[PDB]
This record gives sequence, C-alpha cells and structure tokens, in this order.
Amino acid sequence: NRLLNFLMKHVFHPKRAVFRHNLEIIKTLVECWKDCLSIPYRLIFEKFSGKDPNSKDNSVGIQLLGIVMANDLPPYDPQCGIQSSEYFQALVNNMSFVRYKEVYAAAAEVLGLILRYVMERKNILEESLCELVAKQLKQHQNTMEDK
DNA sequence: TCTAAGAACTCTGATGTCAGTAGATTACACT
Repeated sequence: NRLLNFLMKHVFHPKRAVFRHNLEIIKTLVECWKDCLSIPYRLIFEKFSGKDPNSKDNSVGIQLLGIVMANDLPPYDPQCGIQSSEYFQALVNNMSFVRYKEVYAAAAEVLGLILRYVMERKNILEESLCELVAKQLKQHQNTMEDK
C-alpha cells in the first residue's frame, strides 16, 4: 500500500521517455503481483481534475487511470471519500481541453473502456455515465465537428 | 467686347483591415 501510493504520487518526469518508464513499472506492479492494493484513487482525481485550458498536466491521471483499468479492471470509486457525481464529471470534462491530443482524446479512450467494464459488471452507473459522456459530446457536435 | 482659376461632386483604384482556412516549418522525440 505504501509502495503504490509513493510510485504513483511521484510518477511524473520532465522527460517523456522517463515518464513512460515509471508508468510501465505500475502496469506490472499491479497486474503481475498484487490483489493487496487499496488503489490510491483519492490521489488519481487530483492527478487529472485541475482545470486550465492549456494544461498538459491533467494527462498523467488519464494515463494512470488507464493502468488501473487495463489490469483486468478493478472497480472505480468504492467508498474512497469522494462523490461519483463530481468525480466522473471531471473525467469526462477533460475532453474539452482540445489544445493537446494526449489531454482530450486519451480521456475518451479511457471512457470507452469504462463503459465496457460497468455495462458487463451490470452495475447502475452506466445509466448516468453514458448520459455524462453523451451530454458533453453534444457540445462538440454543434461547434467542433472534427473534435 | 469674355478665358482660366479657383470651386464643387462623383467615381475609380490602392492599401490596410479582419476572420477564417490550411498549408509547410519547426521543434520533439526515439533507448
């Protein structure tokens, strides 16, 4: 638990090739080696949600949520002191930051795996998260046909 | 006994402007 919270908190690097390596430690550090996780999801929100139109620095929480997804899909936001009605909204809202590809599109790439999880685990949140996604993409449909 | 210098108005042509489009240039990056 102390390892994962540290490895994820300090994951960033100013050099893309190094940052990509720190991230790749996490991928095997979960999927090859721990059930014993208590995944640090209260961090993960802060690692993406801080709004600014020219942020690149939202992107790490996108990529990192993509690691905690891709390891055969543990659940998201169980009882971690944060509200699903705010948490997922930001995670969609990220795809408004159209200045940089890895900021906006990678959020959609994660969400297209989240639906595949929640729908196949038959949980109720796809009744809302599908509406969060649908509501935001409509804002592009009328204004930014390419994005 | 009248012939130009001074008006006046419209019109034409270039220069600069704004918004929007999209190309080519220039950085960024690979272990």
